[PDB]
Amino acid sequence: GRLIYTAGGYFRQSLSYLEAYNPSNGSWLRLADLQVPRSGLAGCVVGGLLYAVGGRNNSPDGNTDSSALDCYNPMTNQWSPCASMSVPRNRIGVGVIDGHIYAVGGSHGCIHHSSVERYEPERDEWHLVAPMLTRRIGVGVAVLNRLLYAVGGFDGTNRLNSAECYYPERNEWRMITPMNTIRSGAGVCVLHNCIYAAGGYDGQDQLNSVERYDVETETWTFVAPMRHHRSALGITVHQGKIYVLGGYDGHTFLDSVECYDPDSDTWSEVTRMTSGRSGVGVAVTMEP
Ligand SMILES: CCC[C@@H]1CCCCN1C(=O)c1cccc(-c2cccc(-n3ncc(C(=O)O)c3[C@@H]3C[C@H]3c3cn(C)nn3)c2)c1
Ligand SMILES: [Cl-]
Repeated sequence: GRLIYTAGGYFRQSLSYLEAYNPSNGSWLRLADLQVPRSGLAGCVVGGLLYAVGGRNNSPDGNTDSSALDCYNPMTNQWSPCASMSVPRNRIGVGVIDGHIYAVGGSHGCIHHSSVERYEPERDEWHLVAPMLTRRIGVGVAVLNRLLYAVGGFDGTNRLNSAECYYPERNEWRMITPMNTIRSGAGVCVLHNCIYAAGGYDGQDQLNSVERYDVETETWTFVAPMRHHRSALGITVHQGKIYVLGGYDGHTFLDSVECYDPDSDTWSEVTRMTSGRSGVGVAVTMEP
């Protein structure tokens, strides 16, 4: 059985929680806290290990952007530090290709990064790769057919509908078709042949809309909207369904977890997180 792991997040201050949800029975398990509270991070998995990447510790005693990479082993219930990134990256996006972690964009104070770097677990080393064509924080990242996509975000001045693709063997970014909606702090994932962008902030409102990019047609199509408007949501895929976790709706730090069934084009409520929060990192791996 595989669990949906939610790491960190924000309610009043940045959080250290690691909790795991089991779709097979509705249960939540609280696991070992992150060593350092963080929101605006990303989660990913490589080799059955959960990684927490970037973020920011928003705390009453100071706000510190994170260049940290930390590894959680479900077999031991222990977090271990890895090599830090070249730069702090709050409101980060990440994607995994060929067992390597790409860290994309994010902020360091008023610096909005276009830079991108790649982590190799076997060497515990980060190396920079070609930068994006656009500065993006709150960037959605996903991987399809061993290509890396950076979707929407905030460039320092404007929220973006634009998106771009990284071609690893050319070390090159190229724009793709823009979304039909400006989205910053959306949830972005892959399902089947499509990149999905769910929710986010358009500069005026938190969004419930959802659209998907078919790489074969190079077009974006809206699907059913989520039941809750949400920015700074966590998103992942478990057994062919998209799950979205928490976020912010202009009013509440959501505990809502919803899931999308692509065959029925429907969202449904599945569970509540143990407490409302935004800016989590989420990924899926084996039970502890
Ligand atoms: C730190 C509290 C303030 C924060 C931002 C305003 C709404 C409340 N709050 C959060 O709950 C929160 C906390 C921690 C992290 C994140 C977090 C995570 C990942 C991406 C982003 N991100 N990257 C770009 C943008 C943007 O503004 O363009 C965003 C903000 C989410 C977008 C938003 C703005 N507003 C009014 N509502 N939503 C933010 C959020
Ligand atoms: Cl923040």
